[PDB]
Amino acid sequence: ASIPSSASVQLDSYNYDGSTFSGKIYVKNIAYSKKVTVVYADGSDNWNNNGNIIAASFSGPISGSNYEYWTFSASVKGIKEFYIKYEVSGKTYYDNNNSANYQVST
Ligand SMILES: OC[C@H]1O[C@H](OC[C@H]2O[C@H](OC[C@H]3O[C@H](O)[C@H](O)[C@@H](O)[C@@H]3O)[C@H](O)[C@@H](O)[C@@H]2O)[C@H](O)[C@@H](O)[C@@H]1O
Repeated sequence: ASIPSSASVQLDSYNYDGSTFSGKIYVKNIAYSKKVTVVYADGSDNWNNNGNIIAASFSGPISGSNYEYWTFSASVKGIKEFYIKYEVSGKTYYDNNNSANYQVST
């Protein structure tokens, strides 16, 4: 969970308190306009054809790097796992934990 050397996007930290799912993401500043979303499987591990979606927003700079921070926070009915989807300059990038996805306990 460091400022990456080359990864296009990298989840840093996340929390789920029973209702609110939130976190912070390193995002390479490839171009100005960006869409950063969190796509998740619900409490029964249902990915629902990528239809469970939270929009992240720009949080702040990481000066001296080529990265910036984005954050998210939203209510969910339940969550077992998720990945980050990042669209910028006409291409899609993922942090899906090298295909394992990121897990939420319980
Ligand atoms: O709907 C309004 C929108 O406005 C802010 O978002 C700004 C901006 O955030 C992303 O871009 C990052 C970009 O923002 C600043 O201008 C910095 O100067 C840049 O260095 C930095 O790269 C996004 O890609 C843009 O489309 C967006 O306009 C709020 O932060 C948003 O929450 C809010 O939705």
